[PDB]
Amino acid sequence: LTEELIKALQDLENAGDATVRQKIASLPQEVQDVSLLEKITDKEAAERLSKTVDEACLLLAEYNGRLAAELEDRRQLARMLVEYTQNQKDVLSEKEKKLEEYKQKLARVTQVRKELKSHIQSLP
Amino acid sequence: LTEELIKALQDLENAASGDATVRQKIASLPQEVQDVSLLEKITDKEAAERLSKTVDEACLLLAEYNGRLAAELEDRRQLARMLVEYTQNQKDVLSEKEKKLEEYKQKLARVTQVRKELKSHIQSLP
Repeated sequence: LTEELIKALQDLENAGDATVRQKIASLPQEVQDVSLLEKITDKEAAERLSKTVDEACLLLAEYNGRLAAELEDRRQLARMLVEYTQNQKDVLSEKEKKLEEYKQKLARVTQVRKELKSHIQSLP
Repeated sequence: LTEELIKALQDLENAASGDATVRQKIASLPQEVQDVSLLEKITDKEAAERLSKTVDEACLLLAEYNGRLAAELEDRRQLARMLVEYTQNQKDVLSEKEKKLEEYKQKLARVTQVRKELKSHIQSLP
């Protein structure tokens, strides 16, 4: 459970992103603004933009998939954290109860130690 | 933050085996170290001295364990706080990332619109 929660936290940390984002950011506005198509008046220009558009579709699809998967991992971690927190609360209150019991036990043993110091004087 | 939460979880985990073992040692103490009404059964000094040695060991074991356990409760309350804080931070990060994904889905939909329209525009060209 603890081992599982650690693996999840490490994985998420290790899942580059910034590089793919920068690649997408560097796309020119002509790939996403259909009002600019009127500037295309020959097939050479159309073909240049078409290549750029194709790359953009691949980059965004790959990246959107990656991001969506990370959200899923985060929702899963969130569920694991809530469950682990509820279990720790229960363990904590159990241990609080136990510490009181052991303090009482030590006080009884101390009472025996004290009373034995006196009892031993009455013996041969 | 994540690195800190991991260190805390590992540390706390490491204590637990040592804990159960010390608790078993305390459980094996005999009734005579904790029940003063039974002292009446001690009728010579040799028996008294044997019990006195055992009682001293018990006092040391319980005192050391009670100090250990109190420190562990502190560590657990701290971990509990760290978990609540980390959970709240993950909720915030999650909603930020949800927003960003919507923006990139919208961007892809625009690019798809351009692609479609360019395929058609190309047919009108010489």
